[PDB]
Amino acid sequence: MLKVGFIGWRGMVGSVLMSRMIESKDFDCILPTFFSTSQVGQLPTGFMQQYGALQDAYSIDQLSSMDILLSCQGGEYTKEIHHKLREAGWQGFWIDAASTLRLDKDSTLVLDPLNHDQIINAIDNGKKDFIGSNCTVSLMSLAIAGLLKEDLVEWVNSSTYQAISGAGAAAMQELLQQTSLLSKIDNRDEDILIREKILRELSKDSSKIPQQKTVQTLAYNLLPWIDVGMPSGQTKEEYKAATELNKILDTKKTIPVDGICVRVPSLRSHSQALTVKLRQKLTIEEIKQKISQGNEWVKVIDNNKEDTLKYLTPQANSGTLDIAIGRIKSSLLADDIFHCFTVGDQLLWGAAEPLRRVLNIIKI
Amino acid sequence: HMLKVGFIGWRGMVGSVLMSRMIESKDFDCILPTFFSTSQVGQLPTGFMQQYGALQDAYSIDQLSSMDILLSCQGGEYTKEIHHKLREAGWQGFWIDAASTLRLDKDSTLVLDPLNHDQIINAIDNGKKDFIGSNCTVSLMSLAIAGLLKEDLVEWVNSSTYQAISGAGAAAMQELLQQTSLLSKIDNRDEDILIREKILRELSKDSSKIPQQKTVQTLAYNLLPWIDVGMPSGQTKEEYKAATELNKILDTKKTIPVDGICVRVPSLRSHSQALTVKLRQKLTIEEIKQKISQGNEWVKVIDNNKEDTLKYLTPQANSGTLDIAIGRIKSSLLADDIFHCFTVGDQLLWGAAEPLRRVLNIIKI
Ligand code: NA
Repeated sequence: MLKVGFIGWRGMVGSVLMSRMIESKDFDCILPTFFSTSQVGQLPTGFMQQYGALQDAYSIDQLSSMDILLSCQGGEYTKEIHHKLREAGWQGFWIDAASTLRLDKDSTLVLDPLNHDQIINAIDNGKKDFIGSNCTVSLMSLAIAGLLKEDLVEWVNSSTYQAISGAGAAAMQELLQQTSLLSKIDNRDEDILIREKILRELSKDSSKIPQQKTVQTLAYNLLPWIDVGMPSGQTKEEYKAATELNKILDTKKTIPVDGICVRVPSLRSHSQALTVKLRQKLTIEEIKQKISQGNEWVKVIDNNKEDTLKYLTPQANSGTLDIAIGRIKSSLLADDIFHCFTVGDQLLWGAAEPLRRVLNIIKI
Repeated sequence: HMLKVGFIGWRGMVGSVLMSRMIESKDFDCILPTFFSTSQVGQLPTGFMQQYGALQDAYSIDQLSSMDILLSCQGGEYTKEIHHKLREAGWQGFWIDAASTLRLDKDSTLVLDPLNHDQIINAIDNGKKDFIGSNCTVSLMSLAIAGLLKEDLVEWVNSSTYQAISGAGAAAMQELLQQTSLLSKIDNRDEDILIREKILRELSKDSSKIPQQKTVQTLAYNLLPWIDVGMPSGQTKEEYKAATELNKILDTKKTIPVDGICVRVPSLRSHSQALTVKLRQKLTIEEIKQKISQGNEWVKVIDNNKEDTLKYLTPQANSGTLDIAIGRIKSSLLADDIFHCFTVGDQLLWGAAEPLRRVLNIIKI
């Protein structure tokens, strides 16, 4: 019976993964072991308790005995531990959320509705590192999967409207708190433009409104920089997109992906405006048809107001496995370009779900 | 002897921002203002308007007729009621308007004078009397990449907007502030983070707890990728406005397509825009910044690094100002001739009030 170890389970991706596993009976045929850095040797509270004591995340001996380890811990942890394990002779499967290993020749990026047949080929060829892609790539590729499978996409501009969850649980707490504080200081009786001014000036004071995590106040704001600077002009968040998509599809012919990644005051759903150039001209009805058949999670939202405002939003989509996609229209830019807008949940299809699903492929 | 100028719309947001911009610029100096209203007529308004006398009636066709120039921030319902009655009643004065009603008539001239000043003058000169402010997205975009448009270097533009609630009016903004207030009250710090998100999320959907008629759905912790009326092309009216207005402002021989999506976000007064621009010629990224940086005095380039981007290329930074901030200027993987950038500017000023104020000045001269 497979000994599977879990690192990262305490955080958001990790809880969402746990919850998705409980719901799917994914613990049934494995011997879980739960790793930690805090109450080690202690019995955790919750269901995890039935698997016994928490072992040490940094103990290399304990990690070594697992057949499969699954980390939502982060890149600082993967950089600091993964190499020690291979250096120390461990030949088990490393399933990881962090971006560190994404691009190594030994790694396979996992998004099984697009590259199942490749995950299998990798496991089969004695490959052992299976890494979740960046949330933007996962969520996009799933939305237009029915075009990508037919190799109909020449390139993709994406402009993202990214939620705070991708940044972790303290960033979200911060966002909620910024918004709380500003809501207190805001006075209904004051003139509307003066209120806006008052919030605006308050939002800038780092000693009143905590902004160390979001660097600046995110509430009533936008932040058009995610991650680290690249010499090309992109953030790291943005450069990911093209290379990962092509690694997932294992393209003969590179499909360029570009645009800008913007943090907005949403909580767990990433949204994206896509401008997609096709390899051939297609009617708009052919495009919807194909999109609608990409997988079972794609959820087409018809291009009208009532349905767009009700279903093509973070409000509507958060918590769910739906890849909503709408505003599907032809473009004035060129006869072969179309536009659409999509929304999906960062924590699930964006982080946790692909990991859970590849685990299942590895264990059976 | 002096120009008699009447003001409709002055109580609302665009209108206050206009008043403020006029005080600051001494734009009342050489005109006889008259302030029109639809409620407290005959009343002495409070504030500086006091010095120009009593409020006249917005709907009185006689009183309006005596003004040499009328300037409306009132709206399209009002322009619809009243503008035709004035022309029907013989009045040949200048109608400067914010509303979109008249934007595309052959008789109308769209105003954005850092780009089409020469044309405003030609229009006034040719006995044209209707001067209309363009949609905020067009005004703000065109100004940001003005230095490329003047050289006719732009083949097309994809814009994805992140539009603030102010463009929807003062009650919509109040609504947004209030949604956020109420949700903040129910939110509990001690509860588990994913449960809090859930609680807000479910509360946001109850129209009897969280008012959402003005924004149709809750905008707080949300976004709304539909602005305005459905078009048969697939666009919203907000989105179709872009291409036709830009081409009217530039009076192009060759249409420059503008497309993308317009999205409402929980900002208050600054519209942001991610632009993907295809050029007619390949240009280095330094040539592109250079040109952009010389489009006009308001264009403010923000160097493509984190500290500066987060501090200056944002609604927080930009709201209240005349700066057209533009940054994240980079070359693109899509094509050797495409570049990307992100811009931010204030909806109420360059987006609404400022162009109007400035064309008034061209007419009074
Ligand atoms: Na600068």
